[PDB]
Amino acid sequence: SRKSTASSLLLRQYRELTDPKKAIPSFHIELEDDSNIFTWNIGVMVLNEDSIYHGGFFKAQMRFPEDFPFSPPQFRFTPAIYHPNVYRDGRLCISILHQSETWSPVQTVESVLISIVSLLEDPNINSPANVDAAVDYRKNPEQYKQRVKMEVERSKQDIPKGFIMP
Ligand SMILES: [Zn+2]
Ligand SMILES: [Zn+2]
Ligand SMILES: [Zn+2]
Ligand SMILES: [Zn+2]
Repeated sequence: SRKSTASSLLLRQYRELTDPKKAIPSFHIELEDDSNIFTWNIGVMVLNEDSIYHGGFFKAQMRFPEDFPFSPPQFRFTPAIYHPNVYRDGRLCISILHQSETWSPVQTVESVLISIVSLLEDPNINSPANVDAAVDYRKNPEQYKQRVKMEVERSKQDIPKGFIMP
């Protein structure tokens, strides 16, 4: 009921983010089991040539509550990546997904995803989920860069067969 309303709202956004003319090339969107509208498997791409993340295909899972959009989704990198705002188990800590800028019911999946790729490139080192990565980011940029490069290379193993990287 609230679940029914949430599922219709999520389907509308899913269709926008997967319709050939509305899709955003940075984000490859699928549903869990090709049918669960409340759990999306997302491939995050960093199209900015400047980024140490460029060329990766970072798999993640976005889980939506049954009262969406009145509560935020959760977002987990699968596998975890080395980033100041990513917990060791892959959970992303980002202000737009905190209740109650924090989450609001006018936020969309598109706005969250945009915020996430922005945070990849510009981490919040003042509120770090991974203090090791936060320290490396500012004090050991070459160490940080080499760790991210390794993870970029690892991530290419998750590019689905047939998928055409943007
Ligand atoms: Zn796909
Ligand atoms: Zn390129
Ligand atoms: Zn948090
Ligand atoms: Zn270190």
